[PDB]
Amino acid sequence: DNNFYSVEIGDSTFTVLKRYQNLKPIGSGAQGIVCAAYDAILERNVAIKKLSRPFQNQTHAKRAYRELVLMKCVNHKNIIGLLNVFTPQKSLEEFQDVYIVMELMDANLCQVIQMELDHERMSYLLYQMLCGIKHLHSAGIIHRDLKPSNIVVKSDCTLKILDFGLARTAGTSFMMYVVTRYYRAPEVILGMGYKENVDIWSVGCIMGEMIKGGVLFPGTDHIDQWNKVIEQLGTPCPEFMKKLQPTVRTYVENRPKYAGYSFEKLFPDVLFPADSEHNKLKASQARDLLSKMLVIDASKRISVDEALQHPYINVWYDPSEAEAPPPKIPQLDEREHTIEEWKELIYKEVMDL
Ligand SMILES: *[C@@H]1[C@@H](C(=O)NCc2cccc(C(=O)Nc3ccc(Nc4nccc(-c5cccnc5)n4)c(C)c3)c2)C(=O)CC[C@@]1(C)C(=O)OC
Repeated sequence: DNNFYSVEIGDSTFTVLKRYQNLKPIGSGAQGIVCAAYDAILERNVAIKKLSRPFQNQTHAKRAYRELVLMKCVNHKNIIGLLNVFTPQKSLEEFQDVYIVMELMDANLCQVIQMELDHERMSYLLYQMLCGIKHLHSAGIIHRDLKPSNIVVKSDCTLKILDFGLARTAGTSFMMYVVTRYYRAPEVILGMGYKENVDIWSVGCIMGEMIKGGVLFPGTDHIDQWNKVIEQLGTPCPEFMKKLQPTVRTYVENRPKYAGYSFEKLFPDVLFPADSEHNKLKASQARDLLSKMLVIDASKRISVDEALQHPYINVWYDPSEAEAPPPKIPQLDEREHTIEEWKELIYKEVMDL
């Protein structure tokens, strides 16, 4: 008879399979309704995220279709994986909602930054992130939306990536979505274009956040962000200014020039674990890697491959999380389609279950 069951949670009607019970929602209150439940069949706890109405507009279905198809066919330690997908409606007529279950994680990367950590833990967390993005870049996907709230870790400091970002499609910084400007690159904020090193900037800001305990570049508005970057890092050299668009090229030069601060005073030894030569040398190496990754000019930005071979990170090097086989997604398309086609397109995968 019935294979789905109902409960009204978080001001919303939630209906999924009976295998999961004792629904407990996330208290974060963030967009995307997800609750924690326990799956009886395989004896593991699960996180379940509901699509409210995937087809409210063209922006929704495009991102919803993207994340389902690619999460189904990439399989990596540092990227979150998909276990089951289903929707209660059995025909497309009233098919209107979709649910996604996946492996549960203990916490966000945000809260992990609050608790003091050590170099062994910090680096392994970054190592995982770089091979998470390196596995994505090899597939041809630029995240550009990396932030602590899109990153989850477990009790063993195993890190997994929650989001697939925009997959290198949209280049706008403020869309109809992300509540964070802080971790975004200088090129994206200036609309100068992006390459594969854009994401290196955001892992640099996240890494710097662990050391200090606060957001590295806190910007109240779109343009405060740029001011905060150059208040601490210094004004860029003229060669960087040439490629900028003239309308806002003018503005950067007319904006005041700041010499900037060096990473030793940006990241002092007090915030690091210290008093040891191992600690002092690990404090050096951490700051040195921050310098290579927190570069305004994209051309001197350290690559993810070189970042993995940095002494601070290479201690965890083993090819199977890093040098994985590239995931292949041949249904692939660069095009946008009808709203009715969108439901029919996603209906195929959820009903070919
Ligand atoms: C950090 C940031 C922050 O999150 N800080 C503390 C905090 C406050 C309130 C709630 C939470 C919270 O709910 N955390 C949390 C709870 C459960 C889970 N479980 C979970 N597991 C697997 C998968 C998912 C998931 C996956 C996909 C979509 N949705 C959920 N969920 C998780 C991961 C997290 C935490 C802030 O809120 C602001 C302040 C910040 C920036 C800060 O102070 O950093 C220094």
